[PDB]
Amino acid sequence: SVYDAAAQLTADVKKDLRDSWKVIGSDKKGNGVALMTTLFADNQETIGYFKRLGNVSQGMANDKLRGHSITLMYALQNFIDQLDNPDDLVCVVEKFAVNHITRKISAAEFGKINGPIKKVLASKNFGDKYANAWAKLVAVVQAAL
Amino acid sequence: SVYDAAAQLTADVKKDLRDSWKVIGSDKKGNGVALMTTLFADNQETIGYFKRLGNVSQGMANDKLRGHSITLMYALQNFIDQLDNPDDLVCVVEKFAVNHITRKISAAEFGKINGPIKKVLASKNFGDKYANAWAKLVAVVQAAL
Ligand code: HEM
Ligand code: HEM
Repeated sequence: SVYDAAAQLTADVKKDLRDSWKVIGSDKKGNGVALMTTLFADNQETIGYFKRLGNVSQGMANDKLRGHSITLMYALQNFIDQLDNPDDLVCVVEKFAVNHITRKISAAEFGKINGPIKKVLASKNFGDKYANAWAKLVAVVQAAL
Repeated sequence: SVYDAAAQLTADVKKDLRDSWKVIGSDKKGNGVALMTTLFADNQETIGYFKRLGNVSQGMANDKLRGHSITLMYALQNFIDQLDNPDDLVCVVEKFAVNHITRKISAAEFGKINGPIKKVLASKNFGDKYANAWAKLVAVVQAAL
């Protein structure tokens, strides 16, 4: 359940999320686009969900992809900002889940973002310990799907 | 169309938006809920689009309303962050409008948020000068609806 999953965000997981987000969230456009391109590269099967975006291979030059990527980074910002209060984090995660549920994105499909996060982190000198902290946060969202 | 409306965001307008946001955006949950409850109070007919939120009369105590209210504030954060780059502003505004168009929210209906914005700014002592600035940002969104 979402409440049980939120409980897995221990003190050090919260800290590692904050420390890494201080860097990653610094360049929402570049890292947001990097994330999406990585997902599309590593999991081509997911492109079908993004038909509205047009030619995703254009990367930064695709205005729709750019607008989506930037926006995705503000949902992450939201989640980091709610870490202090589990009640607030859970209501924001359930709110975020509505549209994803409507699109038929299952927990397993959503979990495909972990690879792309790990790669983006690694590109900023954040290793496994950080990739695992983020996988925990992503697991809160999966619990809601 | 959106580019033209973005052209009204002059340097003075942008400055007033950033200064007021510095205060309003510092309590996303408090101000986001005050926005929503003011909208419902002043334009009861807008509740029609929020059946999913349930008992909106509970205000902050309603988890779904709280969830939606905090999230709303990240859309404004996004917009404020893109003020210096019209190309990014426009792509984030068009991305934002997609679900609103789907919900059949017209520019006229979207404009009902202006009163609530003006009352929230005034509660923090931001006068007409500031409400006009905000009305110009809402107009960019209206141009995309
Ligand atoms: C870190 C994980 C993710 C975050 C933070 C995220 C965030 C967002 C946000 C903020 C929106 C815009 C509001 C909305 O319409 O719900 C959105 C839209 C969307 N999301 Fe997610 N997303 C993530 C992962 C995914 C994954 C893995 C998929 C599919 C496999 C997906 C599918 C979609 C689609 C198809 C849209 C609409 C795109 C458009 O047409 O503009 N998302 N996402
Ligand atoms: C400054 C103005 C506004 C901002 C920044 C804002 C922002 C947002 C955001 C970020 C979402 C979540 C993502 C999505 O589903 O699109 C959302 C959802 C929604 N918005 Fe807007 N919104 C604004 C005004 C309005 C107005 C005036 C209406 C209708 C009169 C409206 C109707 C909706 C509805 C019905 C939802 C989905 C609610 C739910 O079931 O969770 N929005 N809005």
